[PDB]
Amino acid sequence: PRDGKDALKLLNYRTGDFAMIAYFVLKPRCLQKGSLTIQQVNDLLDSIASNNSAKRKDLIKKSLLQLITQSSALEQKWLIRMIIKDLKLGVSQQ
DNA sequence: CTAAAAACATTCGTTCACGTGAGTTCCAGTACAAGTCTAGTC
Repeated sequence: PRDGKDALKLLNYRTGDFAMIAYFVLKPRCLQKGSLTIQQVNDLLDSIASNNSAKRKDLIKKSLLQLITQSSALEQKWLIRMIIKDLKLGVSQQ
């Protein structure tokens, strides 16, 4: 719902990072075991980037839908963090 | 020549000064993670 609690939590995240909110929202609404390998995720991200550079959003939506439906809550959280490019783990690049 | 007094020798308990080993805990240093780096218009 547009006015539902989940929508308000997702949109109003004080622009507790967005990844945690998405994980909490999707925890009772997604599967428990995914089936997407690293190669498939890389291919989907490559398609998303190539389509963004080509100014096409329908296929981006399709790829995101596939990722959402073929992933669990933790996988979705990590994918969101990767897309935002803010993967924090306590260990630096070095 | 003998007795009294002074001096010396050894032992014992106590206190003080230092040195040295061992066990426990605190702390100052060092390593690392993360954020920031100018401000605006179109």
